[PDB]
Amino acid sequence: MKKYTCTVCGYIYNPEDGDPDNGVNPGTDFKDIPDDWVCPLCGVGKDQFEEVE
Repeated sequence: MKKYTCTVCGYIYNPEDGDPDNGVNPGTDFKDIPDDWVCPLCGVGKDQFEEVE
């Protein structure tokens, strides 16, 4: 699974770690994160994230 980066602040979503404190379990692909989730550091929405190739 690919990492995604917040293009506003630089936070990296790593699917191996998830974001469990906000209900995103380890192993969750970015696309499957509920679409009301926001960056845990700066608070912007999923639409400001981009796939890390």
